[PDB]
Amino acid sequence: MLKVIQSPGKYLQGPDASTLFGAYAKNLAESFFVIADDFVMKLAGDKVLNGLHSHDISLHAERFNGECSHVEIRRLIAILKQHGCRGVVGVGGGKTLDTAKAIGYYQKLPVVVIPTIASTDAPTSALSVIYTEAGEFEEYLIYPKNPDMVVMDTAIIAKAPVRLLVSGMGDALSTWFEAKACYDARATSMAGGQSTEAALSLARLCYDTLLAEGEKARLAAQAGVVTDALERIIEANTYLSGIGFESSGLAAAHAIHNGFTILEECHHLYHGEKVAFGTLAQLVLQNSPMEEIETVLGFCEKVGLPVTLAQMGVKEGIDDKIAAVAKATCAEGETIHNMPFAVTPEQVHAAILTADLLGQQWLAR
Amino acid sequence: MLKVIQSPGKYLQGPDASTLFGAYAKNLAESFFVIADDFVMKLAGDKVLNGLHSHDISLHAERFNGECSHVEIRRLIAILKQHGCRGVVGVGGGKTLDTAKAIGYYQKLPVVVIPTIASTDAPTSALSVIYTEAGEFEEYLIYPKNPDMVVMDTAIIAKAPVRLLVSGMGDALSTWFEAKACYDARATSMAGGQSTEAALSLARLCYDTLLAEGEKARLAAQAGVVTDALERIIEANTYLSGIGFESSGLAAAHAIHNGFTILEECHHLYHGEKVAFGTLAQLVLQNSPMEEIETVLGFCEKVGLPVTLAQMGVKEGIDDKIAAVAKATCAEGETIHNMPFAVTPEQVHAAILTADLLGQQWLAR
Amino acid sequence: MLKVIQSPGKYLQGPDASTLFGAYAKNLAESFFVIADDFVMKLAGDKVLNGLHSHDISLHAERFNGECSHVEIRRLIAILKQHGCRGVVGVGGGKTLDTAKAIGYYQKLPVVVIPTIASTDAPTSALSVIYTEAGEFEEYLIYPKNPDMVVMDTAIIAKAPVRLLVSGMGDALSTWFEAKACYDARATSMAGGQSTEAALSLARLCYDTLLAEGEKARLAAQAGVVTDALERIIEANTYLSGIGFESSGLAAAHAIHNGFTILEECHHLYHGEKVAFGTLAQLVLQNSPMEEIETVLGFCEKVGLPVTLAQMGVKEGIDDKIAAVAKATCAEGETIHNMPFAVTPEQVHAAILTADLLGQQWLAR
Amino acid sequence: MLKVIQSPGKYLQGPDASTLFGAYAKNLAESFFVIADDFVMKLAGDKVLNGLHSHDISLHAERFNGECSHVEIRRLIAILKQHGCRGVVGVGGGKTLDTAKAIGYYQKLPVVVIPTIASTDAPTSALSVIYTEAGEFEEYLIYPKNPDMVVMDTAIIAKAPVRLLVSGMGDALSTWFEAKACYDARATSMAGGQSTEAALSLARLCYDTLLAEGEKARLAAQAGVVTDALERIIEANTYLSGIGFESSGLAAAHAIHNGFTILEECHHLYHGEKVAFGTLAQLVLQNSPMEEIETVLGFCEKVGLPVTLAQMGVKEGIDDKIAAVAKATCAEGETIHNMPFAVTPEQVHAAILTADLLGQQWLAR
Amino acid sequence: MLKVIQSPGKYLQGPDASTLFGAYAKNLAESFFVIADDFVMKLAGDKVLNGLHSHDISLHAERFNGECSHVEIRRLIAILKQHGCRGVVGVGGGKTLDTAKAIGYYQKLPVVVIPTIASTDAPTSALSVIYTEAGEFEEYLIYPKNPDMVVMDTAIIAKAPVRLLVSGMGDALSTWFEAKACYDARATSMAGGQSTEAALSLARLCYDTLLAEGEKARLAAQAGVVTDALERIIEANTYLSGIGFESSGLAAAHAIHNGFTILEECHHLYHGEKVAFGTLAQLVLQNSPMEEIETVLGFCEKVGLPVTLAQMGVKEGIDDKIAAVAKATCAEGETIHNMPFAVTPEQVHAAILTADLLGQQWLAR
Ligand SMILES: [Zn+2]
Ligand SMILES: [Zn+2]
Ligand SMILES: [Zn+2]
Ligand SMILES: [Zn+2]
Ligand SMILES: [Zn+2]
Repeated sequence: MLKVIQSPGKYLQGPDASTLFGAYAKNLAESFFVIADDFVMKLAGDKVLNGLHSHDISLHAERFNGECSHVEIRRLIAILKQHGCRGVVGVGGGKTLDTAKAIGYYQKLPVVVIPTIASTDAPTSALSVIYTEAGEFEEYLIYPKNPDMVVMDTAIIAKAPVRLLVSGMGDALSTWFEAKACYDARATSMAGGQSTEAALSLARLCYDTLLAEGEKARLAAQAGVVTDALERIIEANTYLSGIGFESSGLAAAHAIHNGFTILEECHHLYHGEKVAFGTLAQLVLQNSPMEEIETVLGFCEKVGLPVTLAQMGVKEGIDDKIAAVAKATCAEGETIHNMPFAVTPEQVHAAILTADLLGQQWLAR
Repeated sequence: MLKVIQSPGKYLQGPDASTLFGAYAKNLAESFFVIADDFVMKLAGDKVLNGLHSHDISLHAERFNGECSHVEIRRLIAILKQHGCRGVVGVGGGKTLDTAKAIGYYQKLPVVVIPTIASTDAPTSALSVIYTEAGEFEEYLIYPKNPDMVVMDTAIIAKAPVRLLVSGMGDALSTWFEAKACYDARATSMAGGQSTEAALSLARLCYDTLLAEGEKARLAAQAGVVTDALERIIEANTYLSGIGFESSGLAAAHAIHNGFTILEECHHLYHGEKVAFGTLAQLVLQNSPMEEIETVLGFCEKVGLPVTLAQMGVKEGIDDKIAAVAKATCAEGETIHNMPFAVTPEQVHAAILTADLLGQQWLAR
Repeated sequence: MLKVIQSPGKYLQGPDASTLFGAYAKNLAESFFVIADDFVMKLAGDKVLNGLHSHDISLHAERFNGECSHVEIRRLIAILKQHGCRGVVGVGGGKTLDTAKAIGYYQKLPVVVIPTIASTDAPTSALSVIYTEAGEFEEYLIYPKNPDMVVMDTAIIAKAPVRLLVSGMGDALSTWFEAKACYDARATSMAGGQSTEAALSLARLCYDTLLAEGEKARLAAQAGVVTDALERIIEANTYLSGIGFESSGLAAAHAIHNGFTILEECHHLYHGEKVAFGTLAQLVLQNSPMEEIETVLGFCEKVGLPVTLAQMGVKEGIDDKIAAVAKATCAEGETIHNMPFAVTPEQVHAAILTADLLGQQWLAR
Repeated sequence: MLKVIQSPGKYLQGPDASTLFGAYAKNLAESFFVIADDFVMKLAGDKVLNGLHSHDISLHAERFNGECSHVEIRRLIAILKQHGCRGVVGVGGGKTLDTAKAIGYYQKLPVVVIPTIASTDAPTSALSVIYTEAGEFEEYLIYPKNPDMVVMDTAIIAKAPVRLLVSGMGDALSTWFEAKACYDARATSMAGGQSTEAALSLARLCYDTLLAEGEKARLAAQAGVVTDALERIIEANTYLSGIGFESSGLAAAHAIHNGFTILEECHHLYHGEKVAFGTLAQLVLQNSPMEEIETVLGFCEKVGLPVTLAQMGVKEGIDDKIAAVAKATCAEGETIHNMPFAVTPEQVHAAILTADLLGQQWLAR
Repeated sequence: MLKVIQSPGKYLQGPDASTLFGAYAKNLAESFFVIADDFVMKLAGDKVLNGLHSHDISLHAERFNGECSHVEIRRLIAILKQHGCRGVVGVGGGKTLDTAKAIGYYQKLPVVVIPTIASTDAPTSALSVIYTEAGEFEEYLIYPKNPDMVVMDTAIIAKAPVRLLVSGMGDALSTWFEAKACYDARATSMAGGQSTEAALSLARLCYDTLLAEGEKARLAAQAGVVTDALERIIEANTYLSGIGFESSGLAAAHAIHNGFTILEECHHLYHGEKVAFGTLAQLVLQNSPMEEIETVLGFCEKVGLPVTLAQMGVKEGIDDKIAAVAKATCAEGETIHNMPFAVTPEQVHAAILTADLLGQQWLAR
């Protein structure tokens, strides 16, 4: 088999990156179609447009309705065509960025993504999560190409609610364990082959960076301020975790996250918070040693990530609900079959319940 | 002298093992005489019979009265003869399994033992503990042959009361210390010679597995569920501890257990719980270092095993009762004379009292 | 998803074990059919018969023609039937012992094997290598049952040519690496399921024992004498390696050994010598680190095992011959498909040639 | 300079040693003059006499008035002469044993000392502490010869009040630090020269034994019972500490002990308890590292030895009283001048006050 | 079950110790009977007499005939009686010192031993090796009492042939291994009981001192000069090894030494040289790890001690001669039965031959 790794063409990160990226963007296209929701358009949109203008780039800004749907994509494409813009910029959260990727794909245009929050590792991926207009999940669009640019303005990201950065560390904490499980399993990644050592090494660096820098970063983020620990964690959360999942692989943790979406009590939790618990379930599943379980429990408690079912809103009917979560986890096509051993709905149910009891004892010690 | 190790022919372990063992059983005999108490016959008996039938094996199931006595053996043998069954299956607890071994021995038939609980290391041994009909101990029957098969259905074992699995870890915790004491003493085992390195290595693996996996297993067992930590502990409790005691040796811990049976206050405690304290007494007896005493104390407290006389129901008249326990420990034929130094009833009394004080201080720290 | 481990009922080892095993044999049967070639019958046959007689066991000794063939089995069975003997004893090398196993299987009788040489790990297995009368390989007979007894007289084994004990260490050196490769691959063993920790632990102990004791044992064996290092190595070579391969698994090393039997220049080499080189090829195949390659190279050179193609008699036409060896290694049903990654005839050819170059450089340093 | 080490001829230790030492005593003399106070004469005197009689040794037992004075020595000598006894046995505490040494010295007779308590390291020394009849210290008599026998019956010693054994560990804890300070200083010992490595090594073993065995011993002593930890601590307290101080050297700790005898508030404390604090003062004096101070503080707190002035009864007028203790410590002839650096009454005052503050903080943490 | 340690009253060591010991000797007796051979009487006798005279001690010097025989003892006693001397001094080698001990024993007098060579650990022991007038071994006289003084003049010892100091290190190298083997075996020592930790600790210090200081000392001894490495080795060779063997125990090494005295080819070797090889045989016998065998081989080669039979003069008829040496080693009453396992003449033969092969390979590497 071939080893494959993919990457966005360029990844930029630092103070004022949203006003400094024009130099590199100029070489991608002579004009850009910029999208954002109204909140983000007023916060960072006006600065981005002024900066792109200062490098002699023609722009048309347009409002995003808040959902990454096929209808919304086609509506914005129609406006893009009318103006004849040669690139696409997305500014804001996950749904905005994913819509910018789709527009770039269908129009064969270069894509710039400018996350204003560091809460997922989606920004670097050649992936969009497609929703209906009502907000229910529909499908995944996997693209041949990653975004041409990823721009992380850490002055803007620092001022976002601390909870979002913590959810980002929860999403990133899973990367080493799922990557390493795919590596041991010889499981294919989204890149299309086995893992390179490069991708797996960055998966591991992600994890060591969270342990080294996670707490120093969270406190800087709490204050609303930019330190080099936050810079390291933003890179961990975005570039290291992003290359890690796409080119090394997903496994149990993210399958269990998808299993938990069937319970409405978990809908108040962010993507990465559920993944943090799912990682803990994966550790019990692959029988990681106790001091490894304790470092992850210790990390999660310290930063504010859920280590028990109760912290995820599941308080009643546990046996039946976890059985249902376990079945949906092991559904055909799910990433849990990338584990290097046999997984059954019984053994995922087992892992989730034991993980919960490990987290209860830990919080009560 | 010769080095000797003995083993059951085959040891099977996993989910649904009680319905999957027919493939291997078919080669031992064309028909089987299956025994169990009424509780166990309804819980796991009907599945075992259906599974054996599916591999074309003729069966007659018969009720076990609950005591491993000579009278009960002879009653069941008489029924076995009437049906002409070519093998014996025991399903259930210690007394049921030991009766199946005796029947197999006296009739020269192959034996299958199917423990539904993982609370002792007896299942693999060529040993039966014989009782009177009233329930008083009578003698030990040591056989030339181990059971031909040992089948551990971990889905059934997981659902047993957690206390039984913990008592099993208490019985297993003694194996390394008594094995190693017989090895140092050059003391003969039940196998009939000195210890092989194989048997001693498995004795040590038993101990390291308890420390590594014991807590993760207990919580899975608490939830009623099967994890790979429980699988490791069930193997530790059954195969590793079983080969360990029979082919490496018993020593102080089990002699002290036998010493404690003279006190009626200890009759509510299970075999392995008393052995856990007896192991602690052996550590003080052989003067193991403090951090070794602390790892065992720490293990016992954490899982729920007695580290003090009070936790074993001995609250009054301590000096006189421990003196009597000390005398009965050093009785002729007891395994404490396998220690690599001189033991007297005074020095066992000493060890028990000091161990108690070590456990009090530990629980109060 | 069952874990399985199998074992011979009893394994005996020490000085004069061939004259002391009657105590345990008496409980298996009241009479024994003893087989050996003429060389072995005069060396150790007369002592074995006198010892069995001293424990009141009836015997008939019969001559073995030197080949483990279906014809030879049926000839000896016919004589066994005429005398009405209730057990089978084999004394001597691999072909004698394997014929005793077959006789025991087809007649449903207990089996005692008494290896006079410690050159393979076959003695404990439920396996016979069947040959034609001319000496060409025909098939494998895998039995449900292991030998009931394995008796290792280390006074007799010590006096055998040193080369045979060294070939035994070469066969045993492969056990950890193939076991561990099956464990990582989740590959089924001859026992019939996944590996227990017991079997894998003994596989590892085999390897550590060779490194610790291998040189001290070889020199004792050179002198013709019994030390406790030789006792440890005889156990490593027989019990530890035997449980290791049968219940943990075979993989690349033994498949490559089978690949080399197509070259007539290798026919002068013993089983375990070819396995030692095959293990080296497996290390390059699974990309073990250099320090691990160097410990194995260092061990092999020191004891006298081949680390280069030239030491195995392959001097000319290397590219074509190794290509043919590589194809036969990857034949359907071979144990190389138990590796935890994709193996092709190209990558086995690659590994063998690189291993050869590693061994040349090592010998010339 | 010469290196010198001295020792008692024989040191005996174990259960029932006071009734088993007759075999060795028989070779020293054909008759013995035995002394003890009335309490000790009834407790252990009658057994000792019966045991000496059983090895055919003539005896006269005589009462000791309780003080090691010149008057008492001369009174007992006069009675010894009247009976014509050829040896001397002392049974009991320090003052009894020291009087037996003096009698042996002045009469040129062999000496046996039988400590019934393990609270000082005096028993092995060629030293007697001479008092007036009223109980005030008078002088030291240093002898050319050590006791010919030292007999430690650990069954009798175990039953003594726990506080005495703890005071013995306090006296012994000083041995390594004062020995090592004399070794570094090249200071002469009572043996008469520099330290041998033997004596210094035993000084160090004393210290490591207290840390390893001190707590296990104290609890056995609390219960009134004999374990091998108590045996190790009795040897540490008596033989290891005894050879340590006499043949390696005393230094600051014991000088400070002598300094504290000027304060009447300290008269309720035993010799070794004051030495334990004096050792702590020596650590601050020689500027031992913090983790060394913490291991000694930790040891002292755990066993029950004073780490503060208040625990020694000094609660008021601290500055003036410690100044007076500091002057008396640095008096001409004191062992503090064996330190490897300049000591002044100011720097001993300093050390004592800082040590006190280290002990307060430690107890309050 | 008593622990016993014995010692000489005082041990002196340093430059000019033979002229400085009078201070301590004066307190033992008012006059001394001094013995030495003519060589030693002229070398160091005249200085010793002048020094004893300077402390006002009356002396009569008398010539020693060179053999420690009953006849020689009785001849010198008769002269001692005529002069009425109150003590005994021996100056010179082993036979002189042992005769001084016997004279002191039979006359009930104090003993001073002044070894002019550091080649054995006999000087401190309560032991004399008795010979016939012709020089054949007769018996051992074990005394109740050790020498009252042991005086080591390191200026005199330094000038002795280097070979003698090296033989002393060979005798001392065995002490830890035989002591530790008696400790593990719970074997009684010459002191009369089990080992104290003191005696075993000094046994170990002996061994660590040889490895640390042995080479630096040998070169100083080669030059004829006194360094502190030589002082450490003289103490190791005399005090540490002496307390080690007498109060901890002898085992295989010294039994094998006694076994080798039956071969006339070994009569040119000194006591300790044969013990060095015997220690190597003990390592193979107890199966010490390879790295430990290599440190001892490395030490022996470096200093000049035999590691092969050929270096001990055994070149021909090896099998038969080593068999005879093996039988005489295992004779009833020999110290090899203090090993913690079964020893047979076959397994000592085995160990000696394998040790030889280990030493050949080592010298040829
Ligand atoms: Zn994610
Ligand atoms: Zn048990
Ligand atoms: Zn093989
Ligand atoms: Zn003191
Ligand atoms: Zn010696």
